[PDB]
Amino acid sequence: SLNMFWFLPTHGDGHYLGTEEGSRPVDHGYLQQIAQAADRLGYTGVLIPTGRSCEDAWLVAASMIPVTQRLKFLVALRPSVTSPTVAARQAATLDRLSNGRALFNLVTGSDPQELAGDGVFLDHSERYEASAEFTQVWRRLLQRETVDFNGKHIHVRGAKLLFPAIQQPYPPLYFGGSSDVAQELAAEQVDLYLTWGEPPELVKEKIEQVRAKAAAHGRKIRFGIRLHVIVRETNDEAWQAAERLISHLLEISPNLWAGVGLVRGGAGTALVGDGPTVAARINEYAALGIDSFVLSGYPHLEEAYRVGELLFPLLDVAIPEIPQPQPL
Amino acid sequence: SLNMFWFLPTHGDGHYLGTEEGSRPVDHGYLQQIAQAADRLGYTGVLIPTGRSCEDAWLVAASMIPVTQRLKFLVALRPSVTSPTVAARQAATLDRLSNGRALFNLVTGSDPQELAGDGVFLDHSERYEASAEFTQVWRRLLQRETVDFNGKHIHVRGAKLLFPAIQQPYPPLYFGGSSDVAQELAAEQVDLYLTWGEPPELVKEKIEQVRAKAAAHGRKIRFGIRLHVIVRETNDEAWQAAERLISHLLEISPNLWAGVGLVRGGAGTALVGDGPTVAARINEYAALGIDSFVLSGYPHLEEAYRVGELLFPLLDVAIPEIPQPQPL
Amino acid sequence: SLNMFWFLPTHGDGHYLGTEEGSRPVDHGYLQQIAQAADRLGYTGVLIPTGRSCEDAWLVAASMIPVTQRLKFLVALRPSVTSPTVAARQAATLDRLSNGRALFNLVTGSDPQELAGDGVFLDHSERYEASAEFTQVWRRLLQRETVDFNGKHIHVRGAKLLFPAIQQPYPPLYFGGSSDVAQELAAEQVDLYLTWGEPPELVKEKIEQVRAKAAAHGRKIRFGIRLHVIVRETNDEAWQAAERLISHLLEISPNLWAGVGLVRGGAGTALVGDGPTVAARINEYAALGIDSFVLSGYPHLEEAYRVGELLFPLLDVAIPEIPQPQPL
Amino acid sequence: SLNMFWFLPTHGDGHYLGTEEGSRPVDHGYLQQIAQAADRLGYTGVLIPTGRSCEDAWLVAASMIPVTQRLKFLVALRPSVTSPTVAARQAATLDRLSNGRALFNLVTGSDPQELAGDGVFLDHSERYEASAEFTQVWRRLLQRETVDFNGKHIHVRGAKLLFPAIQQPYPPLYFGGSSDVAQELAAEQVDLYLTWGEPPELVKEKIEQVRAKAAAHGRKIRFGIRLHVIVRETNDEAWQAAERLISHLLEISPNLWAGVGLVRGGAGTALVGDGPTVAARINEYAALGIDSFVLSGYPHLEEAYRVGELLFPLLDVAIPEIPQPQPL
Repeated sequence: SLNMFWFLPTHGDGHYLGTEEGSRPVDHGYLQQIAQAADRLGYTGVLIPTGRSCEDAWLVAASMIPVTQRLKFLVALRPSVTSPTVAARQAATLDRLSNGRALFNLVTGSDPQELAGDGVFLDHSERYEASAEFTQVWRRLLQRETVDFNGKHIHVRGAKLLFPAIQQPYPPLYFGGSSDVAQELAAEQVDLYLTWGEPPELVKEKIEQVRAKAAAHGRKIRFGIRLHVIVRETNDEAWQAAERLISHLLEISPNLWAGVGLVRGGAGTALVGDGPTVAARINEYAALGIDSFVLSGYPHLEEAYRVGELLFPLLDVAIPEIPQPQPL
Repeated sequence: SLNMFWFLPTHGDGHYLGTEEGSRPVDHGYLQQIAQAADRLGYTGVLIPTGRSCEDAWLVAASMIPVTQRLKFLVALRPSVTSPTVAARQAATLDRLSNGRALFNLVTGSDPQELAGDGVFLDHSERYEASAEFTQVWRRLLQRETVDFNGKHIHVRGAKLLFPAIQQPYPPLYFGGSSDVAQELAAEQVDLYLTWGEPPELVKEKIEQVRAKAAAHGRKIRFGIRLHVIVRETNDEAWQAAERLISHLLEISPNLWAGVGLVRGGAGTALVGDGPTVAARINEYAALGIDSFVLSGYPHLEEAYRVGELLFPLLDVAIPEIPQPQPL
Repeated sequence: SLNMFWFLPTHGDGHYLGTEEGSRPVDHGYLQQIAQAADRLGYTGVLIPTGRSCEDAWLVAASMIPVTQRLKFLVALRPSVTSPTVAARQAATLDRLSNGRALFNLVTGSDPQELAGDGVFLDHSERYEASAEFTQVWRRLLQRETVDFNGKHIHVRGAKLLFPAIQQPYPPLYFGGSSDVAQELAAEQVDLYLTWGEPPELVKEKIEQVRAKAAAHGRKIRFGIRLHVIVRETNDEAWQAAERLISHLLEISPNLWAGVGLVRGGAGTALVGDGPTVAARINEYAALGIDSFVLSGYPHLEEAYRVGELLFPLLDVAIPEIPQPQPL
Repeated sequence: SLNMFWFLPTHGDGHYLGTEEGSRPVDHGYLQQIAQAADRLGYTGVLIPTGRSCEDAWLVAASMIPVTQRLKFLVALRPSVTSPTVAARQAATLDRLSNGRALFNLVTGSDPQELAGDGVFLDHSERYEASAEFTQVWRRLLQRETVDFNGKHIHVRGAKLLFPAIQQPYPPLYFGGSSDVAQELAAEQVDLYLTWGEPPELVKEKIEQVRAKAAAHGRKIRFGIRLHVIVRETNDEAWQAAERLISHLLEISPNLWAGVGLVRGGAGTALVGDGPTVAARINEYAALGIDSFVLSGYPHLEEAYRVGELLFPLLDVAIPEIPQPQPL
């Protein structure tokens, strides 16, 4: 069964890419409209983004807690910019407050040098090694270990957590991107590798280069893929939807459009097609070892109902369950 | 009018101090019970504490957003472990998602080996040093400025917020500290000075200083007092309740009990008496020039009802109002 | 300023009229998605329908109470089938629980003889006279009057309300339809007359025949109109939307389609056009004395965001306010 | 396991009986405080009363839906003033909107001149007559049947539900009545018999009868007892609390106080004692064959916490669970 995730557009949303035409204001009330739509439709979770152009994701995720019952929140976590101890207490609180629905996604991100804006100036090599030190402590702190640590970048003493998360050993850990050295910090520490939506070929390959660097540390790793979606009644209708999405400003693979990448942000590619054809490329990707799909659409409210109504009926989607209350 | 605040006991709650007896489990559902209590009884806001013994305050606070309409959240802000930038982004996000209901509280940090846990190893001098840098950058950042600042502790380059907070010039900033270096930082940068409950005299003097040290900097500051409360219908039942509270393990001033201080839990003093009395002492404090009172009790849900039913009626309370949604 | 209402499709919803293709399941979670969309977008209220094919409207309306803050609920009330006393206690509770957001719409309805299914067999003449007796008691009970009454159809003794509604003299009363004798029960007792969306002509006339029968009792009466809406970027796009809405099975006035009436239920007509043109026919109707507009669309979630994003910016819409809490 | 229920004091609440002193205002926000209390403490359901002194139970109940996840609602059903059909539609809507959490309680009605208020003028014989007709039609209607029934009071033709309830064969039906005609109606049509708290003996006998009068009709019925509770840590504090409760205006059996009956408010008896004692008496009752206990207290929020913290631990409580959302 597949784990279908939607997305919280906390950087902004709308009907058209590249322009304020058809724009859609984003506030907690709209963000809650999407999270609840997702909770209601069967999505396992929702990816909540990171970056200084986005409302803070921990806050956004935690404010959706009393209003959803089974949706999980995939909060993007930038190692380098925060203490691993703090990050382990926040992660613990998120998991507890939501009763086991916290999920974390490690991010380091190359461009821009936004790190500077946040008092971080490590080299591409230093951030990737600090990231590795960060999540080692984090992984250890979330397992009840009192941690004394002082490597190149991270330095803590008697680091201990008074209250544990609920998921075990710790809330799952996801890692996106590709790079090269990136894949390593993952193969050695994360539970699932997130990859941009590329043609099956380039993707089958990255699954190997990843699965291998993981096996070398004798560990199993999962895969998810981040795609944009533009599904409709018919392909005719879907290509038109796609063109119009770009109309205020590419099929690099069967029903794979980089039209969405024609702008400085997002999922670069989108599965454009009718119901059975998008289902087809989706499964195809699942045949390659992808068990999770982080989809998206503009606008995200209406589009989550489309992928949920046109796609889900044609897929073996993993339907999440509301967890029972922890006994008092 | 007086601004009455309550407390979210994110560290734990119960009817007894120092033992697991009569304890009460704290979780999202019980914190919401109190938050929602506070919102309806008319408390202006609610203070949410900081420390390794506490669920993370930002998350806890953000989680009460969709479920309270007027209540404000006094959240702890830590100048050392977090970049002033992120902290500026979080403050803004919190303020926007709640539509203007965020307030911050500066916590410089103490001992023993706790800060060592978050990887911050600085001297009592250096921390108050880092705080001033920190809040100078945070305040500036929340005012749409771009920042390049390199002091003894804070190094930020090109730091700027893409999205603005709602309140101007920024979400109020509260601060405490009997320390000498502290009242200074407060008189210069903070909006409200927060002091523990103490006999009228000892507090007059603390208010005397600060109000002067502030004016010298060409500004008017505000004062609030953190008292634990134990009101009842008679003084006899009050003392009885006070005595009961400790029963499993002091009156430094007319109906001002230090009993609550026996254990390193919560505030140190507590008004203890019937209504008209506690009101009266509340009014003395008011007279000094204190417009805000951050009360608390055990257990914190039943007590919020106690202070809202026996005390509010005898006081001139500022009724918080629900902010109209921002225009779309 | 205009009072814009949306609609809660408690009989079912979807993308296409007359067929289960594109259908959309309706539950409390979806019904809450629409109510909240409406609360968030600026709609004064939402019309919640009556009939044995619909989830009970009082229940649906009351279950949206803790989740909305300013939306009003227009609950359809069929006089003949329930006691006026009960109906006055339920109306009182709805208004109190929502803090003044209850609105009631009187309905009698001709076809079908569904009344039978509910133990009601009065003649067309008997229901219209029982309706009149019903709301006379209702109007009186909601004004604190102890009521002794026994006419043809209604009979009560010592009828009194222990708790009053909040709106005064009573929650507003709306009346739909047309008929002839119908207009009378309205002109003599209701606050606003609801009329099906007909061309400006036939509508200007009904406003008179109504305004007159009201003036005869020396009272003022308001008007609202119930239309379906199909608004888009351009008229080209909107006519296509319209055709496709019917595609699984008429412009009786400029941009007025009875296509939607091509099925056994709904608003018979729909304003089909781009933004400025729908705005135009809307104002036109307002020029005639319509101060309230009950709009609708398929699906109702997505369509409420369309009318809210394409239409509202072009109209002088009355933006509702969240009412402050009744003081304790 | 025992099924513990609580009470929504829609008529009023406070710490004292018979006077406005120590009173507490009841509104949606406080009822939700208790409903939400009940949901988290593990009470199976909550009883919401009927009468002119009460906010309407259906509305009150429906309003707690989006905010509770497992708690059930015991709502009053009135056979005389409402058609059995509507009542069938409402029951179904309530059951569906809450996803299977509705339970009904039959109330036949008493004196004095109250029914006269709702336009129902029938004799003590005729009302129990109308009840049986009523619930026979309601039960049949909730089982997808079409109905034509003309008895001494209920006249229905072609009555049928377009949408089904969730629970089968229908939402449980509870009933009370010491009356002779009552235990009969109960043994034949109801799911659970509800009796006031009485000394073990007097209740054994009532249970003896009913269990027989039911089997004769070829069916197993269930029993529940409506007790007011006053548990504390010692019996002394209990009696003290019991005495305090009346202080502004009796032990018919070991720790079974009739004091709560001095005023026509709530139930007539009340268990009064420390934990292990009250548990014990709860267990006696259990033994008789009572699986459900509908408790209450003053004020009803603080008390639900009292009974859930001092009593539950000493009992074998049936932990309600959250129902998984119906498949889409």
